[PDB]
Amino acid sequence: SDRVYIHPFHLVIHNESTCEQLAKANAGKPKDPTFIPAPIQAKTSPVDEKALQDQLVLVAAKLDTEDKLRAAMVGMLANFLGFRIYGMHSELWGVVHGATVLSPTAVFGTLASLYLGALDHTADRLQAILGVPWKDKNCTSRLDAHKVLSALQAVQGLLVAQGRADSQAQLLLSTVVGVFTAPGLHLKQPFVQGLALYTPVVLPRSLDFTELDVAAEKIDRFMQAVTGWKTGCSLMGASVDSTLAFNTYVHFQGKMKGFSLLAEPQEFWVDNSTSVSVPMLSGMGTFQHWSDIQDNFSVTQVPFTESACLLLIQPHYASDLDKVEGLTFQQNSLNWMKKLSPRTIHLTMPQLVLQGSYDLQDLLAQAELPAILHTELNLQKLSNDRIRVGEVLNSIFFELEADEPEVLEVTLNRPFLFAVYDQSATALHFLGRVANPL
Repeated sequence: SDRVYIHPFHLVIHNESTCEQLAKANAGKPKDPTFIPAPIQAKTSPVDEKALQDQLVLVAAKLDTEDKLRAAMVGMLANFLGFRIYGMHSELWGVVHGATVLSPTAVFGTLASLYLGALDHTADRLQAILGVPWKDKNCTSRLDAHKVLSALQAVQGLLVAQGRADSQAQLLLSTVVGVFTAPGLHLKQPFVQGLALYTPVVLPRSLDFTELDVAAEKIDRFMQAVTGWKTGCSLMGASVDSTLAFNTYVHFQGKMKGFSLLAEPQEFWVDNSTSVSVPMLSGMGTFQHWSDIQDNFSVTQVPFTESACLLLIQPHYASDLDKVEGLTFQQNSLNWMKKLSPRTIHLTMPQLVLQGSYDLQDLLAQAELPAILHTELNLQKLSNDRIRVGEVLNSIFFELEADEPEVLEVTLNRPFLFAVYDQSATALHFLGRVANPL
């Protein structure tokens, strides 16, 4: 049958036949096997990043044509959630931790993973927050987490692809989900298998939250040891009386062929008066670029196998970004910006190597007000014992690199906007602003 009214997102929701299996397991007779995670003092081996991406490309390879549409679908949901989140109205950067850049796909995922640990009401709220509407309070109408999570795994493999390239594409996307519970918090098994679908690197490990100072310093010492990249602090703004700490950690590598790091700095102006000593990346090549004269716009790119594309949004005047940048989180327009007009361009931009943390509960509020919904009792499917979340953090480590008759000298001397986007998963993995490198 076909009942895809209300919303067109028919792939991410539950099916009756899939719910018939859930109906069998719905009985109370099978009790789930909980487990306490070990302390972080335990010697945990670091993440083999090669081994990770080689597994993600396999996931992308061994993937149905139906799954590709699902990956595209969950991509758009992540897009719309990111544009929804701009309902803060230029307060997104107000969450001032590290460089101003957020990951719509990571946000969606971290939010979708909390959905696993959610009963009625709480799951029924996150359902909406994620973006998929519902009706009737039925099983058929409810969002499927296991599908959404493994679909969102796919979108990562779709980004780091190099299908026609074959050789090392040079772009990397690591995503390690820390789930730090309190001492004696027996977190459930099937939830953790759900997280496994979203990312292979799922690291649940216990911690003493009564001492926030001691927890925060050790939580950084653990992750930076396990991951191998400096994250912009951790456990910031977490309460003393807390237990759970669901922190997603992402790392983006983005090598651009036909580029080189300069020993001599060109310097930049964060504003007309002030100047900053900063590195650069010169670029020679015929890319696609077209400037909208209606709202005064201009955007160039430096594709990663077309599939993935780094779009650099340049404000034509560069006087008022907040107004122009608003049109870079504007619903269907940012995606439909796709004239594909090629031109000879001399690309010139600062060398980007910055961290960035942001708590989802601070990132989302009022319109969705999850901060309240998070400290609400209803979780269960994750929480055996009492859960009171201190922070649900998304930390990114965005990194750009180089591999050695007429033109357009496109320099980014003043602040600009950017966003990496995947065509194959119709999903923008990152969006951010650059005031100054520091």
